[PDB]
Amino acid sequence: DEEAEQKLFSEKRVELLKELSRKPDIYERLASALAPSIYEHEDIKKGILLQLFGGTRKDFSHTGRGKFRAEINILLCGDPGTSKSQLLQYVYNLVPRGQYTSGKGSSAVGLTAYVMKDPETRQLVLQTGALVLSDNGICCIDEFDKMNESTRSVLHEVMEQQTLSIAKAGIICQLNARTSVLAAANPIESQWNPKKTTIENIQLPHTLLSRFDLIFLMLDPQDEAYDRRLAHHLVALYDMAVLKDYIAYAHSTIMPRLSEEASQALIEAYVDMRKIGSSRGMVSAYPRQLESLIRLAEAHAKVRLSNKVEAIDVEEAKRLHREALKQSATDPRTGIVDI
DNA sequence: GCATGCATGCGCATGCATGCATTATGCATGCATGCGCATGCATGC
Repeated sequence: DEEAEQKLFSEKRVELLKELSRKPDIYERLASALAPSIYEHEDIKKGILLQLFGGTRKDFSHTGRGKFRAEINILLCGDPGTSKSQLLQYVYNLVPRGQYTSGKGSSAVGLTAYVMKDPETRQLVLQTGALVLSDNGICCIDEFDKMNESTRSVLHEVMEQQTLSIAKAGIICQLNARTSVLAAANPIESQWNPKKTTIENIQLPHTLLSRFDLIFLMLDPQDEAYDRRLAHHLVALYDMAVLKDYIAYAHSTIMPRLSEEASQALIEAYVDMRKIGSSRGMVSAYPRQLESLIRLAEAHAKVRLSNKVEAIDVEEAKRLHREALKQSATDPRTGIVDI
């Protein structure tokens, strides 16, 4: 509501933020300022920040293609003994229009919309569910494995078309569900067994997996430095307004666009990804990953307060995509992660 | 003693306060049950 009005009278703050944006490390600083009480996992926080900024909402109605998903969906797969749940809680508590669902607790009709009748008046034909209330917001799904196929059928259309179609007795309608999904998942054995491959560990259909922009495979390296740092931080546990204003300004004042250099970099990244993901055992690549790269590049361009996407943004997006899946350490011909 | 006056007396009409006779039809509410819906339990393979 406030973004659609010219209430940025604070020219002092505008100048301060525009000067901050020109500093080189501000990106990392934002990743540092997103969560003070959270650990060394900077890549996860960077991904969440890029999710917050979001891609450009282009208009393609004249093309006839339909709506194009401009938002970011992220998945975190790992053992229960990690901090993904705390990240979901923080994102729920930080962003307005946030919703949180957990496992089998929700049903297919609980999402989207359901038929009702008023207890005070005669009728109220339809009532919105969890996903529609999350329109233009964030939905955090936990225990994604336990969800039945009936709800995943709904998620299939929600995650791509940004719309819902409901056809029941005397009720035919289309609704907008422009949400962004943060999903959490566990290994089938509740352990990341290294003998089994990544796909066998996750056990999800490839159609559902392909739509996630970023996948974070949380793994335990058992490094001594990690143990010391985490122990010291956790025992020692015993400007937000500036960040808010900067995020709002960037989110409401700049439209990213890219030149031919970014185009060719994206095409090269796509063919390289297809070459790498061809081998069985690892998660294969699909054309939607190209669009995911485009969205991440546009978000990174928004971070720098730039209307022009540079090759730096595309390279950073490629770096994040490569590092999230741990494809560097993973054995390309056996599908087993190594250290 | 007879002639006259006359206060008493009786029967049928109207006027006026009380009293007497008359009298089914239309609309609303709770019990029984169909029809659409979502959850949930049980049963295979």
